[PDB]
Amino acid sequence: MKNKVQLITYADRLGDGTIKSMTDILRTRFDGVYDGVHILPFFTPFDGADAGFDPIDHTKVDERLGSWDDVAELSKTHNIMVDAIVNHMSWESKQFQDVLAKGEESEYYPMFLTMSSVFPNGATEEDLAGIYRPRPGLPFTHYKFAGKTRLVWVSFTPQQVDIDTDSDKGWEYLMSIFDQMAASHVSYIRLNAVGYGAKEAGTSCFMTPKTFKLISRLREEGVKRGLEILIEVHSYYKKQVEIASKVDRVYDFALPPLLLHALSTGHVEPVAHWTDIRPNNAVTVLDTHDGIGVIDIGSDQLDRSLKGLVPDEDVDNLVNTIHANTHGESQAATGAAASNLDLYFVNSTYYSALGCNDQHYIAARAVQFFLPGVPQVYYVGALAGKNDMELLRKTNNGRDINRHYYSTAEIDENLKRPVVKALNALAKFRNELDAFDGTFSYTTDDDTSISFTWRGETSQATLTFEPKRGLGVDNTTPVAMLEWEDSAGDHRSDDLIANPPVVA
Ligand SMILES: OC[C@H]1O[C@H](Oc2cc(O)cc(/C=C/c3ccc(O)cc3)c2)[C@H](O)[C@@H](O)[C@@H]1O
Repeated sequence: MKNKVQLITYADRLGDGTIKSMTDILRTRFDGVYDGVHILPFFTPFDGADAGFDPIDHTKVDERLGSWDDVAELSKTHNIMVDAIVNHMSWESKQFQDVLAKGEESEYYPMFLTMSSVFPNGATEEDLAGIYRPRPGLPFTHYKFAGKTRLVWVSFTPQQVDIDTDSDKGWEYLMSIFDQMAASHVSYIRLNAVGYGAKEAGTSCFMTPKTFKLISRLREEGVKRGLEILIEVHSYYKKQVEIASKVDRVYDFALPPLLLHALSTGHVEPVAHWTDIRPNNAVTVLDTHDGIGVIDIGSDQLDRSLKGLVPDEDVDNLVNTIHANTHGESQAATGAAASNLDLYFVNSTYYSALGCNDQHYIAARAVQFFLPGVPQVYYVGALAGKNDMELLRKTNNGRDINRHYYSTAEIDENLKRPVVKALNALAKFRNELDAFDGTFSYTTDDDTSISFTWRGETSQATLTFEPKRGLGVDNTTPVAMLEWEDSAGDHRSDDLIANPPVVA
């Protein structure tokens, strides 16, 4: 993966509402800022219950958004990342409807997992209770195979039936997806829900040896087609390290909340610890298309004795801090859970989670860019967007607080703001200075300061982070200082908003 900043966006929520418009925005307004882009699911349909992640036909671009030729066109100027939903598919797919019609006579019967698929001999209460769950309840629902009531395996909504990733038909399906991506010049694949894609009795059916075997298989097929695979998993952080040593790339989901903690308390010891131990084959983010993950720093939710990177009280305090900084906006969008340790994500734009403090936000982005890994910027964050309460009240979908629809006009108006221009200049600095292609190091004081240094063949840079200097949501004191050396000698910026860095 190129070591350049990428954009995460919906095709229809950035510009006029099409892949062509999104491409035009990227090329005309973010040249040199975002040299790659992760296009969120744009298949048929993109506007269902789960904003494109519940496709009926994963292989056809929604004709309202564009075509695969548009993806091919975009690939000529940007590296493209796309999702591959490998664990399940719509119960409204033609295949599953065929299984409902013909049952075991269906050509696609072996393609879908049932309880009997995994437990041909019966299952114990321990067998079923031990399955790792993103949603409450057992992963089964009732469907009728031509007349016969069957329990279909469903890791998520009952409308998303899980496929047998080990069957010939299922694998054929996955490889059809891979063949289209490969045919439209996509570079990177984000394997959605891949950790659940392998089922085996007596195990958690989540990131087991079988799951890793599946991932490696998909990897070989990808490289055979020129597609690199990215793994997405929200889990207890130690499991994240473990998984990261076994795959090409994972997300760094701990950093966003770690930076919220640092900027709200001034403590940097957790950030230094995570820096020391984190997996470096990472994609770094602050905001995503989902809510802010708190489980990723995370007392283990199956065994609360394995403590996270901060005490549980600091986790509760983090959630409450987002609530306070947003003056209750996130409370309206987050479902209450009777205890903040039970929470999975907190629905708020990152900029809003910081109380819209420009200095804090630009500092967070700087840290993100200085840690090993490819940085991604979510489009809302690319425009320093606030919580969209109108859309939330319209749809009652919590996550929509962080999924504002930006018209071209709105984009151009927000591009005049100093913090946005500071982020653009910062991403240019991160994309153009070759120091970041060299070697990484860092120093720490005890709890006040931490300095990340990259040294390269023709440049060097050190970012010093000291949140202790600028406490307060209304604070305007810079909390990040930057020194770097390029063609023009040594340079220093003590305010990344007022004095964004420019490489010679
Ligand atoms: O399609 C369903 C969703 O898939 C992805 O989200 C995931 C993908 C995944 O592999 C695991 C999870 C985990 C949920 C979860 C985890 C731990 C827990 O304790 C409770 C719940 C979420 C997309 O990004 C999201 O937009 C989409 O809606």
